[PDB]
Amino acid sequence: TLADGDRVPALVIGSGYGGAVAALRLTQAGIPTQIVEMGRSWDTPGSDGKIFCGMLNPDKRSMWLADKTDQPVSNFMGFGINKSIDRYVGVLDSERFSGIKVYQGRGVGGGSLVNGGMAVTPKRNYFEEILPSVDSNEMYNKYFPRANTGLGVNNIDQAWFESTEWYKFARTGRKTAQRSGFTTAFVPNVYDFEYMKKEAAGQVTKSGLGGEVIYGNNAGKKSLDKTYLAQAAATGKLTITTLHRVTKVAPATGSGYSVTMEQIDEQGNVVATKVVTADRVFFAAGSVGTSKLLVSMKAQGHLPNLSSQVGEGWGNNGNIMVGRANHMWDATGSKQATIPTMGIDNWADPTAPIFAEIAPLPAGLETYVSLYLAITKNPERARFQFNSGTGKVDLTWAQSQNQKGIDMAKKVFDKINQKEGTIYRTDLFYYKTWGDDFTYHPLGGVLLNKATDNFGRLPEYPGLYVVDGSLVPGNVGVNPFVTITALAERNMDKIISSDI
Ligand SMILES: Cc1cc2nc3c(=O)[nH]c(=O)nc-3n(C[C@H](O)[C@H](O)[C@H](O)COP(=O)(O)OP(=O)(O)OC[C@H]3O[C@@H](n4cnc5c(N)ncnc54)[C@H](O)[C@@H]3O)c2cc1C
Repeated sequence: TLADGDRVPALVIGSGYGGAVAALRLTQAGIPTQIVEMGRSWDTPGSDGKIFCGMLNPDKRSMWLADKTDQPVSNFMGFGINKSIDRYVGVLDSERFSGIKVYQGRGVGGGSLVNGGMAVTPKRNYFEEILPSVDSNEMYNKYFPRANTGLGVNNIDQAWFESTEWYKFARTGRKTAQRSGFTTAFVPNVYDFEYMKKEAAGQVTKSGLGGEVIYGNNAGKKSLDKTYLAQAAATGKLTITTLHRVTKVAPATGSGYSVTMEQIDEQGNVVATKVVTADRVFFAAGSVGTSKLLVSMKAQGHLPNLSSQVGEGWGNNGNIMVGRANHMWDATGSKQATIPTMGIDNWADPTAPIFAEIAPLPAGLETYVSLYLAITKNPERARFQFNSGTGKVDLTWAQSQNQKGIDMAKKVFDKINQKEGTIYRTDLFYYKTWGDDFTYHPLGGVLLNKATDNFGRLPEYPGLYVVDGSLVPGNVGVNPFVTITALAERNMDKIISSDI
């Protein structure tokens, strides 16, 4: 664990997708690497003997330093309860800005701990439009495959999918989508589907078939600590320091960068502060975490020479959640896997460009609800800005900016409602139909080739690199983590061969 006064060759801030890629490639190149993570390592059993808590009866392990459990669905037939808990270094951070809540994973593995495991490669044509500076041949011939393979991506057995009661909700969602002319697609995942069959057979401990996902999975889900980070640790050159929040990065005297961090206990109390010197720093604190850091450092005069583009172009991957009421003959089932495997792909339609996951609502009883999380091609963006008064970084995103996304989603769902003669639910979230006040997919803030060079370097400060979701221009049209991993793979390849 890092100590005040230490000097290290390479320091990776954060341990999500970008961080895990940076750590693996650096250590394989033989460079001793330190990861600093603000959350805890999730490899120690809790009170009940399990590492993570489930969603039906969550405890303090659920939330990052909060007083109530939380998720988008709110108090709906027993699901999504807001129970009082003690402040603890739990796994899911519902980080509130003025116009949006940004859900983020905290701990060794970052968002991989809490996400739905959906591993989607973006459409080449859209990729080529939004990231024109990137050689797409390299991406599709090499980096995307490298990412999918490293992540442990696999596909569900389609025959098993058709027969199992656990995916009845997905079959119902497929049926009504197709009746209205919409294309559906299976979605690859890092959840071990062979393990899932055994869960269904009652031969192994249930996780995905046991009400677990958003506060972690005790089995089945291949989070980064089981893949990239395990491989990085196998080199013998990785050190992970947990419960340390990086608060400041500034040029050190002579060379390198002073990195200030707050050590916290498991209740979130700062117990000590340390400053270490690093020759190279890799920002992988996430779209929000890295943007807040760099926007603060620039505003407070620590890295005053950073680009004017730092803080610009944040987006929410057009996230909109909605639920529809099925008629009684279209039940969705009392047994629902927590891992989505199917989506509605309408991205090609210029008038309603959305890719919607058919999401489970694993309440354990028949609700007749079809739930969807839509990625819409919402052009709206926002920026982070340092608030002098408060000393905090604000996000200028306004909830009204989700209106364009709702209009796009509505074009698809209104058509299905018209065909099926159904209405939307208005009770899943305060009498609101559209879940438009949160995102699971923060993207941007430090755009590739705008705030950084074409490989994620901050050119004004040699030795500083950005390798995470802050690089992505606000929207990729699909679940983001594969893109973040593949971009990180591309960047590390170049940086290691060119700079190191
Ligand atoms: C509920 C939910 C469901 C999702 N489902 C999917 C899905 O199925 N598929 C998909 O593609 N995407 C999904 N996502 C999004 C995906 O998880 C993120 O896009 C991804 O994890 C971002 O990768 P990253 O490396 O940019 O950062 P993160 O994975 O967010 O990692 C950032 C890490 O840095 C740490 N950190 C932050 N600030 C500091 C600091 N100052 N000091 C030190 N450490 C710090 C954080 O604790 C965290 O561990 C989902 C997200 C959520 C919240």
